Amino acid sequence: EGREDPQLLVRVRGGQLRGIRLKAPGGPVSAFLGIPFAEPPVGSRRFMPPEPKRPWSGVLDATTFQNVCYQYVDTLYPGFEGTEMWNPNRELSEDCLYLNVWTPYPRPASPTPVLIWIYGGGFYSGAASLDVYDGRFLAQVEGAVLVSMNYRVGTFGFLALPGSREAPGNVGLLDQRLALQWVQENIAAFGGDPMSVTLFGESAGAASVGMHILSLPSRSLFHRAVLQSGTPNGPWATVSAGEARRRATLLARLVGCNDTELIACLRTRPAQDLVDHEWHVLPQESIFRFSFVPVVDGDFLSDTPEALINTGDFQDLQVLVGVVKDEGSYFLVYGVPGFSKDNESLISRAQFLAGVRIGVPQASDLAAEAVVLHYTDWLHPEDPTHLRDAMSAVVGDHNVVCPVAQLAGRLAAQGARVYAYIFEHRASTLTWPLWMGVPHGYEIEFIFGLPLDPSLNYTTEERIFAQRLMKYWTNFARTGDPNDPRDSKSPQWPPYTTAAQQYVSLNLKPLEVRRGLRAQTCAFWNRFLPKLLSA
Repeated sequence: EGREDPQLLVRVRGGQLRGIRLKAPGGPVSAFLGIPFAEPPVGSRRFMPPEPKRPWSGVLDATTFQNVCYQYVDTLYPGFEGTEMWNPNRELSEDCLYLNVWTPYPRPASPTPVLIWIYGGGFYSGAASLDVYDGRFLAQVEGAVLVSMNYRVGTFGFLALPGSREAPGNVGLLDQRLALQWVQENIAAFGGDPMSVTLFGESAGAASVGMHILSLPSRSLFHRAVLQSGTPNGPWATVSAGEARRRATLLARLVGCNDTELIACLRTRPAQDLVDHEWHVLPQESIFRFSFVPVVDGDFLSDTPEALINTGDFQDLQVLVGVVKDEGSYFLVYGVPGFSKDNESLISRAQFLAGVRIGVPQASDLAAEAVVLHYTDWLHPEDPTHLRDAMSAVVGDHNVVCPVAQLAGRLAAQGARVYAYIFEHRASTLTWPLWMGVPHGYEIEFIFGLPLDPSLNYTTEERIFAQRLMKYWTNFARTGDPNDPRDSKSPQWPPYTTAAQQYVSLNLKPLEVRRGLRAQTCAFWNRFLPKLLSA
């Protein structure tokens, strides 16, 4: 050193880092990008739990985002912003275990509450370097320390031969835990308070957060949690050991392959060969199902998430959970016949019946009959607009809204302080059609405060709204309470309770309190539907 910025040189347990001074709209922030937290999970290390990064010599350059974990790249709508924003924005590589830190400039003297972001992407995609996960605004406006990590997705992160030494499963979840441990040891070097760590994530990110709650060794690593449109419970976020074993063995066959000899062969295959056959191992034609997800191993997860939340002690737990207005709409264009971004997707009754089989791929004929019965409007059973919207509701309720209601109730009844929301504002900038409403993942840009960037063409009300949400989230991280103790007449956000079931709406209007999270409909999915599976 000698001639460089004093605020950009930090030491962590593994060596020295040089960061970068970035511009946020209201002033500068410090960013430390692509910090390695694990040994590169390559060669013989593929499918294995991550090993902590061995110390380095000299000053590591941390001024750019690192590799994105090897993954499927989406091709459904070539050129289209609505899909491309989720695509990898850095080189794909198995050498991808790096994390990022944003702090105020200059760094705070008094220790500051830490927010850790875990991205979604169905456990097959995602990256902490996407524009919608830009930590600069929360760092600058709210004085937060913000951390995000890459974790292995797809086969690399989740292929499992349960029981074996060489592919135990859930290793993507372990990548996340390693980063949480890295925050505990090192975040005070950046002015962060390791005793005030909040996890937040959206859709497999949310489900990820939920699994850290349910897994004891992760519980000591954080204090509060946010789950946006995602739960560890529900139909897509985990598979049984048997089901994981089956998908893993099948995928091996597809690429040319005693567990040891199997995995050893898999390790000789190029990454791209595994991505190429990833989608061919699902049991049924489906949407909102992903090939390689967390497995119930009797380790990371001691029992099913359903079981762990029924019988769990959550006395010391503060949790914020919610959903977007249209949870189901996004995935309909990925393989329900009739749906497209390019038209209004008015469908027939036949397409709806077919849609229900694809969207609830585990239903018997009788259970699918029940779904269809409940979601048909019997005044207008053949109306294309209702059928289109009902198909969206079926997917959203089954996969997100009802799992979230189930989780909120079981947490509240067992000690937890729970706050609940529904996000209802469709961004002025959205590129998806109007019929998709507010699709999942389109709250994220507001929480991270992108509208504060004048170059992005958000409206002024959207700028004020973004600030409102950043406040809710950072208040919650600080205190376990989204409300401001100061401002006391602007309507309060009540905790969600089994008794009253209150949650708030999030839009341009001030907070409105509501009761019952799709209560009638969720009784159908969460209480009745399991009984119908036992016939």
